[PDB]
Order: sequence, then structure tokens, then C-alpha cells
Amino acid sequence: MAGVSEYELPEDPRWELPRDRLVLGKPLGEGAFGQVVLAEAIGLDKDKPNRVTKVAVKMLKSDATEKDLSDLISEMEMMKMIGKHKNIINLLGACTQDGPLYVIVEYASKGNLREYLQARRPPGLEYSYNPSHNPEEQLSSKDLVSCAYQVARGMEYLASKKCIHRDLAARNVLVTEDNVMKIADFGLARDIHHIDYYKKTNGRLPVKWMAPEALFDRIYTHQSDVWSFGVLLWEIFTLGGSPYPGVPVEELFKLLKEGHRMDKPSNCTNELYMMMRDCWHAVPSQRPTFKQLVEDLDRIVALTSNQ
Ligand SMILES: COc1cc(CCc2cc(NC(=O)c3ccc(N4C[C@@H](C)N[C@@H](C)C4)cc3)[nH]n2)cc(OC)c1
Repeated sequence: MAGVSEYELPEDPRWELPRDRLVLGKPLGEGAFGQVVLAEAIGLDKDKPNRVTKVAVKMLKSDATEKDLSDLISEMEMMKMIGKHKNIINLLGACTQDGPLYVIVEYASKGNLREYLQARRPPGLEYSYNPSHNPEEQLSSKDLVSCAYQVARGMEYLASKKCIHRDLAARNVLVTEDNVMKIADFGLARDIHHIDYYKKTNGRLPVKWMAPEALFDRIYTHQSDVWSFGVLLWEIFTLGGSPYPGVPVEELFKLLKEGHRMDKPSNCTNELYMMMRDCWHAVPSQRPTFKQLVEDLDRIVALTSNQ
């Protein structure tokens, strides 16, 4: 709410970057991650001060409150503690002095996993239509399993750092220029108020990624993330399909309790569908861990054909 000079932003010499070392560019995400722009950073690495690096910059909106500022800081500090990994969106730096708070993170040029897969939908029969006006090359069967593997690896790391995502979905996984899967928004502050089960975002309903125990009793564990990973698996092999198609929220509550699960996608092996079902086990303690998931998916990648 108040001016940014009215507060005391935490300075960290290890991460602090002068503002004139950033060339701000076009908006990124259409604000799914909040106000984030593309930018070029000059001498992000001290060893190469004359090198330009493409980065993503998150900042507060014009209507931001004192709460929003605290959250963005908390998000930044959380990313510091969690540390680095190949398959997450990493912290690269920050601008905390002489202006608005800037949190500098890694840039993924190919958008989120959902739109990434949809644009690479074949004009065939076992997928919905390609909605992209700029379709890219189809992905092999080993590329899809590899996508799941990388996401699992990211979550395995996050879990090892006591991090619970609470909203693992294809929309929250970003794809780099080198087709590297990176998990996004894992350091978000958990809302202290009771949840609205029918809120929108695009027109996405986050309730369809929640484990039953998180849905009904608001209990979030690593096992609830495992459930979400199952839905993410289903998203991958439908190439960006919408979970529980035609099923509204009020019907989803009843269905899940009755043991109802999504059917196997048309193009999905039985082994990979069992993995989804295992992730969608009613008992949280009976779901596989991310460590186990990474091991299985590693085996499956080696056996899956890219022809
Ligand atoms: C912890 O986690 C995060 C993640 C972020 C987000 C950072 C980010 C966002 C992006 N990237 C995009 O948002 C993006 C890029 C390309 C897109 N598209 C457009 C589409 C039409 N065509 C496609 C070919 C490409 C669509 C979206 N990178 N880094 C910020 C953050 O603050 C602290 C923390």
C-alpha cells in the first residue's frame, strides 16, 4: 500500500543486482504468475560482466497491498532456502533498493507445459484438436515420459527440502528453450483464510488437482502432491487435456469420494496408467513417493521408444 521507501527490503549482497543492469521487455505469462516481464540482464555472473542473459522479472502490481509485498519477499526468501535444481524455476537475483522490488528468476521461453503440449498435438484421432496457430513438431513417446521424469525429479528435490507445492499442475510447469521442465510457483505463501472451491484464475479450476484429503479436510502433504502429479501425468499423455471433462465441481466432490477416477487416455500405456492410479490411491500412505516415481520413470524412459 505505502511507498516502497516506507518499508525495509532485505538486502542480500549475494543476490543484489543494480537496476540499470536490467533491460525490461514484454510481459510474460499473461500474469498467471503475477506481474512478470521478460528482461535482459547485463553481467548477471560476476565472472562475465559483459555478457547478456535473458531473465524473468517479477514485481508488484499497481494495486499491491502490504500483504502482497510480504508474499513476494517471502517467495524470494523461500527460494533462497530451498536452493537450486535443474527442474525448478531458480532465483537469479533481486533489486531491492532505489525503486520497486524486483525478483529475478530463470526464463522459460516455451511457456507452460499445457500450452507446450497442446501446440504439439498431432492432427490425428487420439487427441483433441491443436488450438495453436503456430504448431510445432510432434513429440515422440520418449519425450513425453521424459517430461514426466523431469517434473518428478523437480518434485523429488522439493520434497527433500520439505517443500509442499499444493498446486502441482501442467500450468505450473515451465518449458525452457532447451525443452527442460521447470516447476513454477513452489514458494508461495499459503493463504491463511478458508478456500473458495469455485474460484477461477485463465478459466482453470484448481480444485481438480487436489487430493481428496486436501479437498475435504484441507490437509496438504507430500502425498497430496503425489496425487497432483498423477493428474499432471494424465495431462501429459492427453497432450494438455482438461481433467474430468464435463464434470462440474459439485459433482467432483461426490465422485472422488465414491472412488471415481479418470479413465486411461487413448494414447497411454497400461503401466503409465497404473502409475496414475497408484498416485490416485484413496489412502495417502499407500501412494508412491516421488523418489519411487523418479526410479520407475527412469526405467520406463530407457524402455520407451522415440521412433
Ligand atoms: C517460483 O516460480 C516462479 C516463477 C516465475 C515465472 C517466471 C517465468 C515465466 C516465464 N515464461 C512465461 O511466462 C512464458 C513464456 C512463453 C510463453 N509463450 C507464449 C505462447 C503463446 N507461445 C509459446 C511459444 C511461448 C508463455 C509464457 N519464464 N519464467 C516467477 C517467480 O517469481 C518469483 C517465481
